[PDB]
Amino acid sequence: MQIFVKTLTGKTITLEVEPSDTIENVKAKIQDKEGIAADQQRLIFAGKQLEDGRTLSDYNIQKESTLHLVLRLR
Ligand SMILES: [Zn+2]
Ligand SMILES: [Zn+2]
Ligand SMILES: [Zn+2]
Repeated sequence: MQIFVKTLTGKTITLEVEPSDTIENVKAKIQDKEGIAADQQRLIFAGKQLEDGRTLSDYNIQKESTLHLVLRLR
């Protein structure tokens, strides 16, 4: 499926993922796309904070869903 990731700079990233791809897998893809370390990434979907070890389907994230990227710089 295809999902979108909106960032703090206003950009919209398009990613190709499988239903069971983990949040950590998605962060790795975002790191390649935007050059933002995966360990500093925090994703949100429908007001839910997404956990690294869970999958997209675990959060009912479907085709064309929009996720938000926020950061943790410590
Ligand atoms: Zn596969
Ligand atoms: Zn994958
Ligand atoms: Zn939103």
